[PDB]
Amino acid sequence: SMYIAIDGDDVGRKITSSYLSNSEERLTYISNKLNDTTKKISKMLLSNGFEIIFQAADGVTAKTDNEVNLNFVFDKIKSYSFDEITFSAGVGANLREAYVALLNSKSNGKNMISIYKDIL
Amino acid sequence: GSMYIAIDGDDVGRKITSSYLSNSEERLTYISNKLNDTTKKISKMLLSNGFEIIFQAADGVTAKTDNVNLNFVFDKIKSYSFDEITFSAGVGANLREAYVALLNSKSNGKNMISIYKDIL
Amino acid sequence: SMYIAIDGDDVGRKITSSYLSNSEERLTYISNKLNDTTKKISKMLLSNGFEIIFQAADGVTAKTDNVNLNFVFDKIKSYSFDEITFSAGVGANLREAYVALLNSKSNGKNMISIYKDIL
Amino acid sequence: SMYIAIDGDDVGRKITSSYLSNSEERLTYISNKLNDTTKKISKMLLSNGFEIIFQAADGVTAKTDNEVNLNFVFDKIKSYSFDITFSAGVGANLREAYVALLNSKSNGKNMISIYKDIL
Ligand SMILES: Nc1ncnc2c1ncn2[C@@H]1O[C@H](COP(=O)(O)CP(=O)(O)OP(=O)(O)O)[C@@H](O)[C@H]1O
Ligand SMILES: [Mg+2]
Ligand SMILES: [Mg+2]
Ligand SMILES: [Mg+2]
Ligand SMILES: [Mg+2]
Ligand SMILES: [Mg+2]
Ligand SMILES: [Mg+2]
Ligand SMILES: [Mg+2]
Ligand SMILES: [Mg+2]
Repeated sequence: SMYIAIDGDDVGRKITSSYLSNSEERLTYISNKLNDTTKKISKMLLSNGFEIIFQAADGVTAKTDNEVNLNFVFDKIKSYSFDEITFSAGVGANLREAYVALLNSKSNGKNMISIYKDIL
Repeated sequence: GSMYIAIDGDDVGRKITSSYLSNSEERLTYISNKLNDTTKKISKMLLSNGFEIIFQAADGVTAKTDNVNLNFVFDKIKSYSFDEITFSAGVGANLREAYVALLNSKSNGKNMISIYKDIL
Repeated sequence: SMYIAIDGDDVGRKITSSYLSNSEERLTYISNKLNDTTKKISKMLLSNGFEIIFQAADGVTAKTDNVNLNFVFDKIKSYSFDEITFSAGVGANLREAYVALLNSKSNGKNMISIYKDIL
Repeated sequence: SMYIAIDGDDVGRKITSSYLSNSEERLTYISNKLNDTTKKISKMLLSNGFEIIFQAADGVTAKTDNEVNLNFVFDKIKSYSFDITFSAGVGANLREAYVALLNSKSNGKNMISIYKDIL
């Protein structure tokens, strides 16, 4: 079993910027683009034998017992970024390891994938 | 004029992180689904009271109206609370004021609604 | 061999409240009291055979090769002031203690967690 | 009367990286180098007639009733960056300086914002 956790990089900053500048359009644009992006990632993971566990905000968590090419999967994730919003990912044997792996990515540059085993 | 309101869930990530660290896919997918259902009921209620939805993603909902009883709208929002998840609200004459009012509600306890003109 | 990661609960919220309300006195007190509390936490840990690895902000991270974890955290609970409490995480290395801290943060507040107990 | 709120940019990311990699050295270096940076920011604000209101964690908040050259003040803050930058907000009260700091934090950081210029 493989668990992967994906989350947008520094998304709250762009949302806070829209509020402070009183820009309904950019705030609405961001919200729509995020929802559309999380849909693409979720349907991409489904096409590669993943089971969607979580799909809300700017993150998507899925699992799978089939063989997967993380290089191809995360390559697709990076291809879904818009403006300067990237996505980080963490892989592990369970939910905890995937979450801890995601923390490692978002704390070492973001826009990257971290495999829990490679953190030890 | 146009009044704005920013609604956001209280300590939403803490329940989510707890699900990851405990390897509870049940509690995780539940929070994800119930969050999407709750924000849809919040916007639906807002549309029914003369509001225009500006943002409806993650655990928050932002809207504006040119027409409103805040105790009514906030009680409706607080009636949609599920499990240990409450909602805070911020109101102002623009997005910036509504945002700072939301920050006010989340810093002085939670499950409350603040009006920007009342913080000055 | 044993790492402990202590951190204050919801400190940024009480600081933000002082800003939005223009409460200089409360903000200064939070700064003073926070620095004194972390100092108290370190000396208490130094008295119990701990080596301080980290003492700044709203937390203290230390390790020990020798302890009364229950008594240690009980004084940590007592060091709370105003609306600010403290959580802690214990593990065999820095990663485990940190993950244990996040476990305490995500499961309430003013609680201590042991990494081997969350597995 | 002027208020200025200063806070380090993306400090927890380097602290989290230290925990997850079991690097007591990096965690110690970060904690020490930051405390030396805030005190350096504080001494610089003192020399310019500021009254320190808050000095804890990665933040430094002060006020002053004298005219100030913010460009020089902030350029000095940028000179204190190591490896880690600092953004700041200015205003006539704590609330305005805080909102100004939020503006700098969500518009690229490593910058200074004045409340009256954001409106
Ligand atoms: N000079 C400095 N030295 C050591 N740590 C510093 C520091 N400056 C900032 N830190 C960081 O300051 C932050 C303190 O607040 P945080 O713990 O992050 C959120 P909080 O509101 O205080 O409570 P929470 O952790 O329960 O959410 C820490 O993340 C710490 O990494
Ligand atoms: Mg994100
Ligand atoms: Mg997210
Ligand atoms: Mg929320
Ligand atoms: Mg939110
Ligand atoms: Mg804290
Ligand atoms: Mg802390
Ligand atoms: Mg900071
Ligand atoms: Mg800070």
